Amino acid sequence: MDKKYSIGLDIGTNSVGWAVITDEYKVPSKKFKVLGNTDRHSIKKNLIGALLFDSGETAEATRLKRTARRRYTRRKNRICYLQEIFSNEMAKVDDSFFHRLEESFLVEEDKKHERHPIFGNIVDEVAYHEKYPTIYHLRKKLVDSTDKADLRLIYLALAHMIKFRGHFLIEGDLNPDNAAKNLSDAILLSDILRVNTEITKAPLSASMIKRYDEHHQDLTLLKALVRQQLPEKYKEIFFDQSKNGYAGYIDGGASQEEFYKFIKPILEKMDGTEELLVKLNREDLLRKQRTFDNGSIPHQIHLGELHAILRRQEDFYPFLKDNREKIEKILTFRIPYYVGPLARGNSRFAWMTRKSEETITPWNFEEVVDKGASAQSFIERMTNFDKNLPNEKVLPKHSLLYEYFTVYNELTKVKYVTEGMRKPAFLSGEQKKAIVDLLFKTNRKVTVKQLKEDYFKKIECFDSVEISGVEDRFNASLGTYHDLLKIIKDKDFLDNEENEDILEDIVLTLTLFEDREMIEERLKTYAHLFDDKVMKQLKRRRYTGWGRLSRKLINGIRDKQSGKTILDFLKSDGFANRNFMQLIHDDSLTFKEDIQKAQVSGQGDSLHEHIANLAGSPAIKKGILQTVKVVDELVKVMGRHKPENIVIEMRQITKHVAQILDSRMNTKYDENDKLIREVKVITLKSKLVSDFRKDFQFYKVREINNYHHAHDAYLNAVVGTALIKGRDFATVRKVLSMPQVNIVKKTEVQTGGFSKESILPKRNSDKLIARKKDWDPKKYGGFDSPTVAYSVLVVAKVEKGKSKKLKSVKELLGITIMERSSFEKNPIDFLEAKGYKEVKKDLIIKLPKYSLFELENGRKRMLASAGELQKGNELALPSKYVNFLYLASHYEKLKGSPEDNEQKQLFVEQHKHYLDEIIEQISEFSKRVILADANLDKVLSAYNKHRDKPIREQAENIIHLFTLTNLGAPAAFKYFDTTIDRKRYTSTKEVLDATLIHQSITGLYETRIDLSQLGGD
DNA sequence: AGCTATGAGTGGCCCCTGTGGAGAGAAGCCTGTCC
DNA sequence: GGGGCCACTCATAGCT
RNA sequence: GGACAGGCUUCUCUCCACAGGUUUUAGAGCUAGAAAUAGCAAGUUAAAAUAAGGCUAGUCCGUUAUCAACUUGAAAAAGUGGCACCGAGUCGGUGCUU
Repeated sequence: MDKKYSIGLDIGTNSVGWAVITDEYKVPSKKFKVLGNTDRHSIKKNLIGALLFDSGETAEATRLKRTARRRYTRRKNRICYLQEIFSNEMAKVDDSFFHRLEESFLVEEDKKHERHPIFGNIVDEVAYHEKYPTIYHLRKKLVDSTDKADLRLIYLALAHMIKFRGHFLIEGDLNPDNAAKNLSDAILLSDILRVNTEITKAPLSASMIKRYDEHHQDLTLLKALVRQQLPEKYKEIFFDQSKNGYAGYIDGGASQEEFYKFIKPILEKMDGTEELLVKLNREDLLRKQRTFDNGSIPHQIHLGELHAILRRQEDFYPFLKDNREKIEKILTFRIPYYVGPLARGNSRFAWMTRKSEETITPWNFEEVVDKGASAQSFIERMTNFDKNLPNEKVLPKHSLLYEYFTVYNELTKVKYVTEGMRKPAFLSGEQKKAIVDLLFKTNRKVTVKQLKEDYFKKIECFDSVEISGVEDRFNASLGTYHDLLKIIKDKDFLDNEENEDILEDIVLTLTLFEDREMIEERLKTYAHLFDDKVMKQLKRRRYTGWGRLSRKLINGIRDKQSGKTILDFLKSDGFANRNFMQLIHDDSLTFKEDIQKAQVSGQGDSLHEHIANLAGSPAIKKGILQTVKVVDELVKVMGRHKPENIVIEMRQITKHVAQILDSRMNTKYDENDKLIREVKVITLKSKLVSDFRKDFQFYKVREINNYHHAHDAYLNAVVGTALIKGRDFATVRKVLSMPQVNIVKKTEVQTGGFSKESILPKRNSDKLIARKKDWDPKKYGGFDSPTVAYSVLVVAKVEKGKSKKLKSVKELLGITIMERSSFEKNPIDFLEAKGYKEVKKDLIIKLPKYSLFELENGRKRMLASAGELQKGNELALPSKYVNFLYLASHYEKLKGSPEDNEQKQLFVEQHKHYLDEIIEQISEFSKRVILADANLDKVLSAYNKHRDKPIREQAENIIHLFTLTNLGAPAAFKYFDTTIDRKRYTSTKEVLDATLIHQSITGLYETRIDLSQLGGD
């Protein structure tokens, strides 16, 4: 006999509750086989549980970092282009200059050439640094001086300008000397560059030099004043790097804001600090040259300085004169946003169409990359396909055909009432055409009043007309038709159906592109039909937005019997006058049959595909996938007999989950090709279950344990079955008080960044990771704290001691994400590289994160990483304590009748002895499985100290207390005024003799491996 | 004894950031018309 | 939020 | 229940750029003192890297999603675990089939 049963589900962002109920609301318990090498061959478990997993993440960070990588690569490419241009002449002046620049990061020992990068001799380096303290002095010198300068300094200036060329937020050419545009540019440049009194061709360099000079003067003044009045604080301000003083502001990591915050109170304590304080209020005291404000500098200033240098120094160096435009274009060029990556087919993010297989360089970008086709592909891929015809692209919203479709569809259901007419009548096709020609082609917006006054009253000679279905105006508007009539000024050209394709292409071109040059290029094909004025006016009009119906759907598909399209039927359909919905749903026409052919159901469709097609944050998609797998495994458990009812609650996403479950469950088709719905998919709202809990006193407290998800799923199923359909309440209370609930933490292999992104200074440690292959961390520093992908149990021998003696060992080794590929390629070589010898390959066990181990007395631990464990046991608290805690916590916030509130208050007051019982149970559970003796003693002392506090405060602080025994990583908590630090389990040796547990997604199937029998001494 | 080492434990600190431009879409609030 | 890392102090196992 | 149009908000995905931050090196520290150290001078900039690197050699790609165990599979993927009753502190006991 097949036992009828129903499955309840609770879907969240982090958990998926599942419960199996029979027709009598009982939860059956079955005896399951256990595999492995342990003696426990059979375990009895209840059919209720919850699944827990880490939340899914969005793709934002990956996109940001990928874009950053591309920017860095292209900047390096610009530098390489400049060096390639200069190489031939730099060979004659100083051959090894570029090698010195390239290897400057290395220490003195590892450098191949002389250590000084610029000149290679100390006297010239010192002279250069004295004459040009900052690069801006060199830039101004090269801008103004007419003397022949050393080519190396010219390269330094040009590279400095190219590498930091500035933003591109302003198009066109900008006048640095600043109609109303001149003033708008002048106030704009006022903040960018401040005060250029003496005439200088390069203003930015002059401003930076002014800032440096003011910095020097103010620093000298501050030193003098501090030394005169406050001798004791001189060392603190100018020597101590760990403070926020000037020493920390320059040689330390202190920011400008912190430096000002520290220095302001001291300045007020000294005399003669009026100017310094005024500057400090302006954020201009002792300011650096390289600050975060420079983000507002337009690239035109740098371009002007570059051009000035190239003009000044061209007479001495012939190669600069020939390559001036190349150097300028290196700075000015960027890849247009619609072009995308310049990938050669081998990138999934690419859409560029390349004309010739040459290498794309800034000097020949125009000749190689098809810009117009690239823009078309950029704007076409994102647009949604037509639902009725999945293989056809949708039309633009402002397309003429779309507007005609809307007008004819709206006029289809218009009813008019005249004198002598017993019933409202539909407008005929001739009437619709006449109305369109008279008003819709003459008025941008046509109102019901205008229609009645103009067409019925004047043409049809009807004095009184009543119209239904349209409210004071028609929504459809022929705005595009009016715009084209205004521009082209040819009514016959617009009214000719032979010109439909040309107008459609013109509208599509206007919608697709936003650069005027591309629009001009594509419209050039139709320049023979229009004059120059019409052509230029067309290039100015722009439309935005896309429609929902394709051209093939409206005017492309033709009925086999009649030959009319949907648009044609809307124009005239006889007495039927069927709208778009009726036309597509009419069985008498081939339209319905063609549409039914058009939809294709997924034949062997992958579930992940349809889930990815859904809309929403990826976390809910992960939850949906987990829910579906849970349902599949539950069906597998019950003998593959599909359940009668499925109740879910979480609303389009919920309906999508419902459709997925319906499609997977109900598949058999009857003799009439109709779906045989053996399984009913049910959607409920959590308000019903919440009211059910509040009415029948099934209170839940989320801070106690994780059983609440399973209880919510069980209540969902019970409520759904009861609604759609003493003993029942007793059964419910028995079920909700069960101690055994299957909680499973989904094991996941960690992925992501290799380690933390902060680069740390050099230090004698073996835990620093090199930034490059040849960069020893003891000399150059590097990254730290790699994230372990997964741990592997290793049984081998290690040479220990100074004598290098072989000792048999058994320990957990953590594989970092960086080494995952190398380890999976050949585990033996990787293990040998770490010093392990005589490795037994068959004993390598893959242990992902949150692997569950069992210990004595039922104590359980989950493997958080190679060196830290997490609590793995759930506290089973009797329901009466949960109810008392809920009632006491909301003691002053109960929402109900006064009699019920008084009854709850009395019940709280009478059972005050429950507090000591709760404390005792917490202590017993902690002593059994937590082993937090010091923290437990602190908790007990704090409870004893505050034993006279009001009941509500006691309950509120006790609710916080269950953080100690909660599943997962330990967390700190506050109990009254005393703070308890977290107890971390920083040793993994105890699990080397534990019983490893492998659990299926529901936890019903187990495979227990006892590691104590592996790798004995 | 006399000395060494080491691992084990405990307490505390640490974690890359700021912005601009272009486009495409759904989903949730309301109205109107329909199936 | 939670794992990694370091300074510090201690017991215990190891070697002489 | 779904579709179309109109008014508002939020979120999801892709591309182009910018400014910082961090790391090492270069910017001859001086004096007295064996040294510890004490005094004085100076401080604002620059080069390179910015996930190790990969082959498909591109001015491309590298942090999203997916993953209990055993057998078959490159992978996707497929296959593998008796029933009922009485009880309940992480599940136990009993009876039948086999």
